[PDB]
Amino acid sequence: AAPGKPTIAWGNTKFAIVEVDQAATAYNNLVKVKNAADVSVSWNLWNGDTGTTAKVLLNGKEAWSGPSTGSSGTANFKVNKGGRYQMQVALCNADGCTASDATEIVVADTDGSHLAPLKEPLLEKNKPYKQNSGKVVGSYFVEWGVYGRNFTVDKIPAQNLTHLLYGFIPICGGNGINDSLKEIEGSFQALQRSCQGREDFKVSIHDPFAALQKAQKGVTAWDDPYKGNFGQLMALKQAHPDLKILPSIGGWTLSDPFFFMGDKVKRDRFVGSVKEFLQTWKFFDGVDIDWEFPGGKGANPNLGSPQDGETYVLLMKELRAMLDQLSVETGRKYELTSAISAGKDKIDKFYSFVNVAQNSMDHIFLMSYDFYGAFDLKNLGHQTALNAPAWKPDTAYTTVNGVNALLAQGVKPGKIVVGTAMYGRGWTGVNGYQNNIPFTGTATGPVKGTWENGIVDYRQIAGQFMSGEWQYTYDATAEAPYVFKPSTGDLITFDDARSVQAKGKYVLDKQLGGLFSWEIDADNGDILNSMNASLGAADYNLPIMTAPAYVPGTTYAQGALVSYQGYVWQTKWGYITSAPGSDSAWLKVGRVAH
Repeated sequence: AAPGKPTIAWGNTKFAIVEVDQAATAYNNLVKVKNAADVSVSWNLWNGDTGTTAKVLLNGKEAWSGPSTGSSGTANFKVNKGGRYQMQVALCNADGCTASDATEIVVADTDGSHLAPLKEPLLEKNKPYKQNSGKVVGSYFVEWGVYGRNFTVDKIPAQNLTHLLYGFIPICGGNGINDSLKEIEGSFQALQRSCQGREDFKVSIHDPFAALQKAQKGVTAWDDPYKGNFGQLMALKQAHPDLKILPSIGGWTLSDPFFFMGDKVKRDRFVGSVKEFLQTWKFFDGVDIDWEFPGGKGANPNLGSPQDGETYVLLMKELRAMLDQLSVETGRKYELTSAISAGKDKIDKFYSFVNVAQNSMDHIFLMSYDFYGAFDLKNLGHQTALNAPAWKPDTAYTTVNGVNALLAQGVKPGKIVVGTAMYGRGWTGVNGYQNNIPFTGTATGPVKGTWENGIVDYRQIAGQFMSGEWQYTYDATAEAPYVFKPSTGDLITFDDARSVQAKGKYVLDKQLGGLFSWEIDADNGDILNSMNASLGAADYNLPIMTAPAYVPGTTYAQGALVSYQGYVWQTKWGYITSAPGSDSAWLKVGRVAH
């Protein structure tokens, strides 16, 4: 008859097509891409005929066959597609095959095919919306927000986004190549660590720990290959497969290397390293280029050339060609996007190049914000307004001026995605102002910020600065709110649900492409809610315990027990710096004796 039923032996059941080293600090030592995972299974049949053939099956489909040589066996075989499989062993002879009970294996891959959907409840004021607008609704998630800002991927209101942008993927290079990074403590050094033994002008990951290694919800375990932001983004992709997740190369302090890419040798190296990046990290859907800025006047006062416009056009063409080739190899569609200045000097000269490059690009992210801020204590104004204010109708830097200038140069309007701000910029000691318009005065310094000087999370504006000592006024001509504390001259300019709605309605009239925002962590929900609504979407007992007092600033290992606000808490995973209750990493386990 058919052989007896074999029993799979206890063994490892977690495997990876792309491996990640968890202690690695350099990108070259961090990830190894394989064609398949090497899977192994052992089994026994302690009594009976062991048959002449052994088979391994994954979800019933045969993965391996070999001779059955006794009451014990091992098989090694390759799995080239990620997922969770039900593995069985079958012993066979001429009378048939007898299969084992299923043992489940996990084969990891950077598309997330091994992960359950990260489908998280909406937090704070976020409301559910149905993506029928047809427009872009995008936001930026910062790699480093998982620390002080305490904002991880599981907190993203992903269902209300069409695009999620990941800031920022860096370009390798030391002195002369990333000098701007030196203005941030430890940031330049962190990039050198990451690029050890890696060619300059290749992309890397700025913070491998935050991106891949730090335990986060749903990706907590030492032998979970992808943790941190990449792992969660992969799970998120499982939950929202139409969400476009783009890596964003550049930004304010990581833009310097673009200025060297007039050299095609360097540019080809960069473009290739990007193709490799998207091949290593399959959950990404394309690339966003945030060169601040072609021609100069970014962070670095020594960088900028008129050659840069041409260089920008070439970079976008070559990237498009790369993604086209990559689409051939993988069958997938890829998006190429860029964020461009909404208004500086000679932006009209740059916009002509945008007109040439627009057919390489799916969307243009118009950075219609940072028009004013603590970087100018003498000329105050609305940092992200739609129009000019009554008191200065000739204000150069407004959303509408940026959009008109682009259109004037022949940029198709459907490409144009208008920027909204989830932060305010602000000043202190505003004085010498007429008509109770604080913007007509001058300032003595930056407003005290949430994390850095002169910049305030919208959540803190709404939470703390809209009342009491503060006056909340909406400029219906500019379409721009501000709050003002006359006792101290504190003045903050920002976006709110009303001004966001003005932008969204404007987008609908002018047939522009949608809205995007910076940065998702700083919203309380009102901004993203208004972004969706205005673009057309519509609505949808514990045991007494004892434990040391939680100490802010302490980094806790898994299983720590702290007392905090009358309860005893427990970290569900490691590397926790947040206060208990502020995220899903703490578990309420006890009461403190009152």
